[PDB]
Amino acid sequence: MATKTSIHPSVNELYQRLAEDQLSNCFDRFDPQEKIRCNYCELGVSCQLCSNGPCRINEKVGATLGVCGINADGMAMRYMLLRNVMGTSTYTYHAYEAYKTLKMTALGNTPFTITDKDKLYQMAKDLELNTEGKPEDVAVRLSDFLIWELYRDYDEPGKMIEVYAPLKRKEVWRKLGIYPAGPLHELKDAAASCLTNVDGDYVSLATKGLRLGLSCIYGAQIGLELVQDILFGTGMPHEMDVDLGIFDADYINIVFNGHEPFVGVALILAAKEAVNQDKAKAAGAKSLRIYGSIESGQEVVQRFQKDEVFRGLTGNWLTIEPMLATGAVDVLAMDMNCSPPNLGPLAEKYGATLVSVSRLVRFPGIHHFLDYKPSEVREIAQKIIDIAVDSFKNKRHGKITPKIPANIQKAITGFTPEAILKALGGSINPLIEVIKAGKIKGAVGLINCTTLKNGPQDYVTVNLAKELIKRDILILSGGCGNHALEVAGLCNLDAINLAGPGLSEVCRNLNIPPVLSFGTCTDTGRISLVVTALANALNVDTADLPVAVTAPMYMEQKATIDALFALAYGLYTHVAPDPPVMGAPNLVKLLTRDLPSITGGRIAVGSDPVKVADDILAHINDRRAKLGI
Amino acid sequence: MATKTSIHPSVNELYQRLAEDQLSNCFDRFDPQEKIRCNYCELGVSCQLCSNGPCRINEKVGATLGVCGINADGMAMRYMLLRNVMGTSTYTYHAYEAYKTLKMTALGNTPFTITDKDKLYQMAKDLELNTEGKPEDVAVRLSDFLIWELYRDYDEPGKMIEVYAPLKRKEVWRKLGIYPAGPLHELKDAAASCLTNVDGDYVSLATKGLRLGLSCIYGAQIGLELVQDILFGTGMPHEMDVDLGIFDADYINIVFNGHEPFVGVALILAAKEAVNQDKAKAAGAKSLRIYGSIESGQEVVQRFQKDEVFRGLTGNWLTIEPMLATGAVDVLAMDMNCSPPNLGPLAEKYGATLVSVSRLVRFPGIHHFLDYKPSEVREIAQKIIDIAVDSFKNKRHGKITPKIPANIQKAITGFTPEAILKALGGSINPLIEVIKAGKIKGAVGLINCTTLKNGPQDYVTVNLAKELIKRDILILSGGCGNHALEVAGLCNLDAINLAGPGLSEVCRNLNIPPVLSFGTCTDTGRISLVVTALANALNVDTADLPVAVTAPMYMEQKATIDALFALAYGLYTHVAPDPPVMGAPNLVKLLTRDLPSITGGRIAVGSDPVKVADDILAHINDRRAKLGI
Ligand code: SF4
Ligand code: SF4
Ligand code: SF3
Ligand code: SF3
Ligand code: FES
Repeated sequence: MATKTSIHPSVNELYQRLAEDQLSNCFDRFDPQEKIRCNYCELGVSCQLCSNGPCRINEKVGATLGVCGINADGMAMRYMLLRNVMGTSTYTYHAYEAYKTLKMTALGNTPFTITDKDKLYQMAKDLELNTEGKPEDVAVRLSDFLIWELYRDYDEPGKMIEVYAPLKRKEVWRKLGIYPAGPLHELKDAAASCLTNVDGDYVSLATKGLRLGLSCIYGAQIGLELVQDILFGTGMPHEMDVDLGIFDADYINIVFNGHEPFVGVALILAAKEAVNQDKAKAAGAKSLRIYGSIESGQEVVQRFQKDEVFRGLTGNWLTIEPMLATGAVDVLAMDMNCSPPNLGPLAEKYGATLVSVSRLVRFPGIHHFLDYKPSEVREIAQKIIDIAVDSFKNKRHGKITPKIPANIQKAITGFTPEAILKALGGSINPLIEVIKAGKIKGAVGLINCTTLKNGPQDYVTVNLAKELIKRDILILSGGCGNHALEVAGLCNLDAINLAGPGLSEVCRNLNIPPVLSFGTCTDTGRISLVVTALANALNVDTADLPVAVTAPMYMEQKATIDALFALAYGLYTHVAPDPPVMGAPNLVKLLTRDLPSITGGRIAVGSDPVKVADDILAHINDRRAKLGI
Repeated sequence: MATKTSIHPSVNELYQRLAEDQLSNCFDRFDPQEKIRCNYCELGVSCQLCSNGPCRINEKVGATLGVCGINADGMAMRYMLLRNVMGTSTYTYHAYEAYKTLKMTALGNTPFTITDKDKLYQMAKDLELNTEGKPEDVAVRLSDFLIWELYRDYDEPGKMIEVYAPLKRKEVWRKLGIYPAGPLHELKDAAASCLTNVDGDYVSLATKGLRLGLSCIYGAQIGLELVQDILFGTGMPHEMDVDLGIFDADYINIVFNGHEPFVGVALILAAKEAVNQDKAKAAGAKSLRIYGSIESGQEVVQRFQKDEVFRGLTGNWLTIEPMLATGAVDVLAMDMNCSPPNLGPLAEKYGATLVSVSRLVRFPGIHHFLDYKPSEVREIAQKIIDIAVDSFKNKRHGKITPKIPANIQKAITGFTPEAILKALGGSINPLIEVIKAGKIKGAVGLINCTTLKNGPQDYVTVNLAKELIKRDILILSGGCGNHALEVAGLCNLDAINLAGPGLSEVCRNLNIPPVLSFGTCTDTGRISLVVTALANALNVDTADLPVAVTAPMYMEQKATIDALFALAYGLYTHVAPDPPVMGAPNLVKLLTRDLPSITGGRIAVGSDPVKVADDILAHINDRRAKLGI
């Protein structure tokens, strides 16, 4: 058997159960699509945007342009821009909900509280907001200000970008005309540009993609993550359990899955109530447990300890179907992507109950719809617990055979800029010195999804990471790719043994792993805070630093909006598999060859871990040479 | 070469010039695309939204679902929703600019004024705004209120929908859960829903499309059109010259082209200054003239007279390339779609200068970029005039041979709800009387683009309109399909004699044409005002009225968002060519067969003018029978 599966043994074991049970699954669905792949679509040179189409670029038959007159470069970049409107929209949606959650929390309407009050007041001071009165007054003002940043138009100056972006970058952005409006206007402008017979200029469309990336980081991501820190605490390093062996079939098991952590936190709070533990015991369970899945799970493991109630992180999105095949899940509560749309029949077979907790998430076979509102989350969480108790009794316990793989790995989660500074003794200077001395050649932000396109689940990501650390490159990781490295064991102290001589020495001295878990793809803005701090300490631009970004198994456009940001931010940005652009030669030249003279960044490509790592190291060494280190 | 050109002789004559000059053009580019059309994309059963793709549904080879698990129905409806985010974004963009233009006008920083003060105060009263102070003060309050409608979230009640929608519709919408947020939030939510592994439920995606259509009409279109009336007057019927014979090569000819009329109005005002006419004459021209193209042109002909400076409307978007081939254009000033992206080589061959006046519009070979801001529009208009004088002197005069077809048609433009009531003597009741009597069987809103997919330019639109009026169906027209009917002579008093027995009789008595020019696709909201007036007068729901909508040569998603609106509004909605959904059998059943029991509306299909007209008339007659008429 030649099926492309996973690098993880636990997933491979569970794939065997899905196959034995004759259930459809991503791994098996890949090859039928392989058999009929469209080469025009693979290369970005098809278009379906209007009724004169569908169109294809084929010069042999005189189809050099679409009916409307657009060329291959415009066609490919326009569809890229459109798909990235979707990515920006998800981050904007999440930010808005975070800000309404903070406001409603301050008004007393949620089960949450103001946890990191120091961050609240420091952020309010940095943004020149009134800090008089009660903390709850300050939190309302901050929420309203951050909503204003979402809504601000292209002609109203932002404050977040001024506080959180370095001047040398801001100067480049002003020169290029890519200082963004708020993300709601920028995503509306980008979408309008993609309508037929509007923007057909690949350079303009690329520039609009860069603007869109900047609007997403400064106008949505940084604010939402800092607000989530205010609500739930700023992460510090701690030990977490990951992989699918964390499940135990004799407990009531509720799994929260998506990118927004509000329902998951409410569930943990509710499950800690004795009345709910007593319900679980009365139903025949040992107790009631909450688990995190994908990015909502990662948000929680960044800030919360493993305890008797919250048990850790299952894995990334290609683990969801396998997870159901454990026969251990009572409720899967889904808040955003990835919630794959054929989970219904798997939930039926394995005796799990599916609950959507967002109006965004719908697909056949969901059992309950409990759309999130801050003022209702207490009641939503309690309803989910009651559903899970009923499901355990009626569907699963003693009825479904559990087949839980034994694998559990330890990961140190919760790295944040604040945690890095604390490990270094309170300033970034020791890190600068070990980079100057060459103990650490540079650093990579691995900000990534997972996919099957360019290998078994997580194969490229894990092996690239191993090649990078062997070359004395420190990794800061976020996204599904971060979950991969955690499950693969690269985020614990044992992994120091796999790093090169300089990085192993630094890691042992600081007592940190060679891969630092920074959380989600939504934490790209937060990772930029570290890179900005490095540039400022060295008195250089971000494009001058010995760093790079990689999204080596990208899937959806949250990852590519983060890649567009990285390009605007001046960075060498590796992306695999190839985005659908390679049939557009002038667009390829722009992104891979000309952008260094425009933003300083560039796209890099490829899926061979050694070659990709060597190409990243060569970039890092070029930057080092120009710095004289 | 082209197998399909146009029903308009002027366009056919100019196509011959393009072909003899061997310049690329839409007519010729259709044929190569025809040769290689993808059957998957034609049917809506391909997907390019993530890296596990591209995917196709082909059950014969085992590809029943995408890699992610989505089915054909979800796949097709999701791409339809995404494309309609683009449509909604364009209307939202335009509305926001209209509101900022009214506010900046009230503050004294534009060359515009407050023309319809009655409408300003009536709107303010209906929306319960403060009406104290000067008219300018009220205009600022109205502008801010309508911006609030754009921004309103899914959880804050709107006022426009309460004022402008009829009673039973509002009950239906609340029951279905489709009462919308503001269009900015609805379009962001729709886009986020389309990301991989979010919403894969065709019924949910269709419902989201209905909500999005409602948000577009009540949250953007009605406000923007009424604000444009406040700025530039409420249209009343007047005779207008149309078709390409309106050009004269001896004048400096500036053509404005797009959907937003602000630059066009400022150009007309500037061209009336003697300093600019004197400049034109000193350059060797007889004087300086302004002309409207496509929807921006139509907005102006609705509200402005033909005079020595403003000369009328050229035609719809398939006329732009032919227009350049006249060799009579000095500047083509482009503000939105449709600005086809291969005009560059045509402008070069025929001695015209291309100017973009919107940050949305970019494509190769544009000469100048003058992005619109209300406070800069006076300067932008003057710069365009200066560019046009230099272009006439240095590119066109004495260098380019003009070839202007002789064809000029007369059309009565400027019908509005107000003009209809006026024509009836002040009340809608005389129109109800003739409908009840059976002289007018019903009314059709023809809200359409043009395309080459289902015939030569405008063939289906014009012949369908002729067949409808022959069946005693009054037409209210907006969009590129309105421009087609004007050019074909259906909008003047001679066209009365093309109508059937009852409609010709009524039109003769009222001295109106049988096709009433209501403007643009942006005027779908305004057409709903007429249909809502009929529903109220008859005290029946819109789904029970003897009306229908047709978009019979639709192209882009402004038209399909108007169709989704029509469906939500309860109407029989004919669309041709087929939208790309016909390979998704459950989605087809929903839209064509089940929606009558849900919203009251349904999609109808087909491109045969007689069959389409017969099917519309049958629906109208079914409605009539149930009303007792
Ligand atoms: S937008 Fe242009 S390239 Fe795309 S389908 Fe329409 S005519 Fe073809
Ligand atoms: S979203 Fe699903 S159907 Fe579309 S390309 Fe990705 S895997 Fe294929
Ligand atoms: Fe935030 S990273 Fe993109 S793939 Fe779906 S949850 Fe993963
Ligand atoms: Fe407003 S209708 Fe759609 S096609 Fe392009 S201008 Fe026409
Ligand atoms: S599947 Fe239609 S062009 Fe690729």
